[PDB]
Amino acid sequence: MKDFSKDFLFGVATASYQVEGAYNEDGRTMSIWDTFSRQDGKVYKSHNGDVACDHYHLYKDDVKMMKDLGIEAYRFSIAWPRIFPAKGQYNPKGMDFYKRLTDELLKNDIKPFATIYHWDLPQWADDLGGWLNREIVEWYGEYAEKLFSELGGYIKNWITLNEPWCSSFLSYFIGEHAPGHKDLGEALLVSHNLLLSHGKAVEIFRGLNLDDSKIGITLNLNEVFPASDSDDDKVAAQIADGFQNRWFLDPLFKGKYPQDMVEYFGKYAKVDFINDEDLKLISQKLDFLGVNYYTRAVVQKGNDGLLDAVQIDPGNERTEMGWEIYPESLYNILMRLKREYTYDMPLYITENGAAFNDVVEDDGRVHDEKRVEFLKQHFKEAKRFLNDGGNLKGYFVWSLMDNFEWAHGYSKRFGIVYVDYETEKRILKDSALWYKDLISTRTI
Ligand code: NA
Ligand code: NA
Ligand code: NA
Repeated sequence: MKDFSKDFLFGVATASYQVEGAYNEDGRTMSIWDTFSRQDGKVYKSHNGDVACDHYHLYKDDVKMMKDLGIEAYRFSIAWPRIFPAKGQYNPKGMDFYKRLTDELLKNDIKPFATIYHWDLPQWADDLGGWLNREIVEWYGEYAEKLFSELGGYIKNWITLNEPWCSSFLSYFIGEHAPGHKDLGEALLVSHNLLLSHGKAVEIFRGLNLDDSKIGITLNLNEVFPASDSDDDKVAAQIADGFQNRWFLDPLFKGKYPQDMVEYFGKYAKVDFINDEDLKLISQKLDFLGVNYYTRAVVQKGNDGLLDAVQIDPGNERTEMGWEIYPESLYNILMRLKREYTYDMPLYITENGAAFNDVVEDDGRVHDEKRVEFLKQHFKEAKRFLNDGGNLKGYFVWSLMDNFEWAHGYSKRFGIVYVDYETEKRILKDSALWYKDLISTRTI
């Protein structure tokens, strides 16, 4: 038979600011990431996404490249600053790009999966307070409603937000991502307004009753292991798990923030944004959950400070991000969702992949055998989850191509296709050739 059914979706994923370029063309105005990458010290070597992979101009070649690999589904994001470059000011020229992109996908038998928000908030919205201003729920709803109405005939699979943990905690508490604040109370409120905005889009979507169309959200999830069996490390792992995973899983799928984290965060910041009406909107039923999985964490108790767990190096192989290669946690997280949160609801892996030190050798090839083995190990866990009764509907490799990796700039390469940025040439890596064979044979 087939390890992966004919209906299982083998996909690849990108995001608008990471690949498109054309940052000032056809009416697009700045996003928070255009602004952030221009602030000294925020992004590696002051890299930015002015040009990136030039996918805005090269999309037809890129779709042909996906067709020739046999890609069945393509996850991309839609740039809010192209669609509403000013508050309340719709830009048809921006919408026209996503129509010609998705028309090209459909004509090449590739199913579009569209992420509505993948971090490129319009600068005009941030200047009005951004995700800290509860009015953003209405601005985001207007934006999502316009996408559903204009693109509903092109796109049948919608993702409201990508990785709200990054847009809240990494952007407003840790400060690594745009807009780069460092205040726990802000990050908590932002996390709530993100989830409420997701809820507004789901409410709008259900009211439109679009035929054969599905909506979900994408979360980056990990698995947290205590470094030892001590009570100290058990509490440390519980906090780390609540910080990364349960803070978003619980309001979405239980209609309640995790009470141990509410009490823990409440010692350090306000948690008064919580109320019944908002949690009802936040927890509306979804059609699927998208899982972004990369690695686990092994943690031991720190200094009893705020979120200060010591990161333990268990001595195993890692990527160029420093992330442990630990494929069993993909299976463990999918099973955890099946047993604790999503039950029989469809799951997609909406990102999994790895950054390695890729070089084009004298033969013109990129022999990225570490990425081949990485993807092989993780697709084997996906197969094991399926064979154990898990409802996995597809798997999107991060990424189709090397691109702008946020605060790391272009210094981390995640593609199965190599991009020579000087010429914008695409070179299939050995991982792409391996993936092409997996899709064709459906055997691993
Ligand atoms: Na860009
Ligand atoms: Na810059
Ligand atoms: Na749901």
